[PDB]
Amino acid sequence: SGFRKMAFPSGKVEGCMVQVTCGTTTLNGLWLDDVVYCPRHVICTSEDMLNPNYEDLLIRKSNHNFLVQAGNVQLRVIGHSMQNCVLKLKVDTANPKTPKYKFVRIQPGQTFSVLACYNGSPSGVYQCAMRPNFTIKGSFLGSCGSVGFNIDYDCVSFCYMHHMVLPTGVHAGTDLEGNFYGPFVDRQTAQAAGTDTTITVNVLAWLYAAVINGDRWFLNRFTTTLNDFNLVAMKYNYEPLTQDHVDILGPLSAQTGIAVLDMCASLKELLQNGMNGRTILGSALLEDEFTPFDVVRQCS
Amino acid sequence: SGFRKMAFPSGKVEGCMVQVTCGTTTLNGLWLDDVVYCPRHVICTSEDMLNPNYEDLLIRKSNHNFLVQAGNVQLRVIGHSMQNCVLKLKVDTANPKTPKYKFVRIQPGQTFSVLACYNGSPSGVYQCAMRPNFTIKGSFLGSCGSVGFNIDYDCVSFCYMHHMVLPTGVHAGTDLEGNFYGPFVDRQTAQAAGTDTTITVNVLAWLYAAVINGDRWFLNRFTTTLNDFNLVAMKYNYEPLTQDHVDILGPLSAQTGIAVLDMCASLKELLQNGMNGRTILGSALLEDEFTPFDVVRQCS
Repeated sequence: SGFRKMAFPSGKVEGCMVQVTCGTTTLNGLWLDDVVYCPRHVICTSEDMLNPNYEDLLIRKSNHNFLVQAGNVQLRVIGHSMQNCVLKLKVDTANPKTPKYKFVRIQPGQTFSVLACYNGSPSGVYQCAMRPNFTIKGSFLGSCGSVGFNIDYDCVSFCYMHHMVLPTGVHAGTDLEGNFYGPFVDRQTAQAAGTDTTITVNVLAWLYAAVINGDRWFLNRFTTTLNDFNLVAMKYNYEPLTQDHVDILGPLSAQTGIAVLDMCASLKELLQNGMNGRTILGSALLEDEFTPFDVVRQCS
Repeated sequence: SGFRKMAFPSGKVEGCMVQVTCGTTTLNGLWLDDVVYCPRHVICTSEDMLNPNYEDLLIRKSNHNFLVQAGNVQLRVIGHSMQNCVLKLKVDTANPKTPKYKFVRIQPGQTFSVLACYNGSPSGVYQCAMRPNFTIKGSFLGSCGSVGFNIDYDCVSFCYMHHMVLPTGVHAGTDLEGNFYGPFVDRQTAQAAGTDTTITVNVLAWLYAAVINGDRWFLNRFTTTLNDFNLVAMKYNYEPLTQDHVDILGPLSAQTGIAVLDMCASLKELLQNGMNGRTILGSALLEDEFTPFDVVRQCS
């Protein structure tokens, strides 16, 4: 019963969050095995950030310039190297709380949980989605280095590490191999994120979640084709719906008895008519940060 | 930057969730020290639930009738007693992952994090609020026994344990001492929850959060009195605002430079006029599940 935005249990990730200080800058790091991962811009001064040469800046840095703290333990750095935009600090102690993990690079429209931290200490956890323009709308104050993750069986799939807030207020980051999501760079300049679109397959999954929970007023009598729907969808800044998206929604269609293209026709009428002051699952707008897998996971 | 509904890190609570089975019924339990806490209706059959006599039903139960599982460990029950509506199962092993904890009974309008579990295994975590009518709108499927909690410094304050879904779809539970929140009983009958109201002090805190994050269009030029505001508030099913509520909002007023009664005047106009198709922090309705402490915690 009920449907809320749910984050994964954060226990396995809390045991990996450490503090990393370089000069006056203090941000968060991820301590897996004997390596601490953190954004490489921790080595930059505020003046360096305008046009940094990270290769030259890192060469000037010494191992003792990085102060790593794990709760009350001071971790000695015995080596440091640069992995794209992620600084890797080799430490003399392996994390005894290291979970089974992997590094994944997710797709636009996929969701994950963020363990927001400050000074290496966990503050809270929340669920968000990678926007189609590779930004994320989160809660980031000293929050740099906080990671995004999913949990599959007993394995923690790390997929995101926060790096910066754009002047537009949106957030940008990298995967755990240091590659930025989107066209962004770790440099203090004006950076334009692309036109953001609505994750169509996520809206349809959220509409199925409403039907599963008894909220059905928006269902109509029609069907449509993928092509006819996408013509209406492109006018309202919705991502085009693919046959892969229809196949992904299959299980929800089976549980509800509502064909995917039938639900697409209901969404098509919702876009052209609006809600007329009505709500769906307690929301007055269409929610697009629940993937079809998220709905299946919570409803099962 | 940004403002999302955030839950506490769930690590300390995950190490306490166990499975409790009695007959065909399997729900969740809380393993603190050498005691496992779970709803007492686990001992009821579906026919017993219509009109249960828990004292007589518990007397017929034996220690070996309770199957407690902690991951892969079978916990032997060496004793059982009834604490109001909470069954306390004394086990032969103390939980080595027992955190520093306390049992608190919260007030209507306060928030907490729920670690939703199924068969003693954590599924997800989310933030919710105790409605003024002592119900909660959550995500509960086998979810009975999942607990709500806050974190203060290093201490886990357990405040809620889920017991049942009302036929109205709302959820009801108890504190960790077994006392129900509200007029509800652990008995399968039609139970009316009171008329629910909007947590006024939470809306005002959420409006301050919008001002802190640059969303200011709703601010007007007026002020009001507590009495004049409450006359308008009672017409729209908002809880009356007290002087204690005004004192609680003090810090947010100091950070924003907007007096509490000035913000009350802005909310008064929002209730009478609506939003006129506008959004506040990305929402088309007024959010009331952020306490003033929640806003202070996330924004600081």
